[PDB]
Amino acid sequence: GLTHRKFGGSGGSPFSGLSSIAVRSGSWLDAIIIDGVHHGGSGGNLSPTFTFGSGEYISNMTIRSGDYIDNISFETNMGRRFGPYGGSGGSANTLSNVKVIQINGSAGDYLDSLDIYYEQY
Amino acid sequence: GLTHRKFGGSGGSPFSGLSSIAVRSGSWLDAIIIDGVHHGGSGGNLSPTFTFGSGEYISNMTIRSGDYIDNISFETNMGRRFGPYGGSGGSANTLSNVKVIQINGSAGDYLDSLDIYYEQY
Ligand SMILES: OC[C@H]1O[C@H](O)[C@@H](O)[C@@H](O)[C@@H]1O
Ligand SMILES: OC[C@H]1O[C@H](O)[C@@H](O)[C@@H](O)[C@@H]1O
Repeated sequence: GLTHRKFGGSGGSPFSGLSSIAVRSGSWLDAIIIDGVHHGGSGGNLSPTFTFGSGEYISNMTIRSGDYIDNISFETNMGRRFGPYGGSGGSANTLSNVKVIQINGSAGDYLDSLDIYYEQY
Repeated sequence: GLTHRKFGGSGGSPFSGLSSIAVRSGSWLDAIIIDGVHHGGSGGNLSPTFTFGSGEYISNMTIRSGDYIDNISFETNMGRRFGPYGGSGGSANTLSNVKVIQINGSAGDYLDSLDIYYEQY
């Protein structure tokens, strides 16, 4: 039963807990770095860090994956892009016309899985 | 429509994009710090940073709020606790038997509001 609730008032500027993304990747994903927090191992190469602007969110996302995450790319509502980073194995799946709220997952020395929470438009 | 999708396999240790929380607070909340990213102003006192364990999430949460956020406390599924931090004003609202996925909000010099995304069990 996924849902959300607002608390408090109407002032201020909006912000998101999903502030920046980087990855370590080779032929698959070694790690995802979320808001500077490292999730995964130390292999592969480190990508640049994508920092979302105010009012910017992931609107499209392509993940190549098998038993492990092989490739990530995304696009934002402002027309900016991240990736593709990773390899060409696994199967591709796309989220289209979304707003990504959160990225959880599972990682060891490599990135096993991602759980993407989002609104579908 | 709020939903989620899983990509990848079953290995590794679970993690969350929402990996640590701290606040600045006096009589109300000046800021919330999510994964080290500062959201709000410089007033009040800095709380310690709660860092979630793998597979640990907010299961219960009490927020005191009015037109601004007044107080935050939460408990995790592992029995650990954060807060209460803040003042005693506003009205209290509780999320019970949940799994918090994301904390967004709105802030200027203080914490105006929070948008809490969560699973309701
Ligand atoms: O991504 C998995 C693996 O792919 C490549 O072989 C290299 O870049 C490694 O360092 C990396 O760990
Ligand atoms: O909480 C709002 C306000 O409360 C108190 O008066 C002080 O601790 C301030 O520094 C703080 O900004």
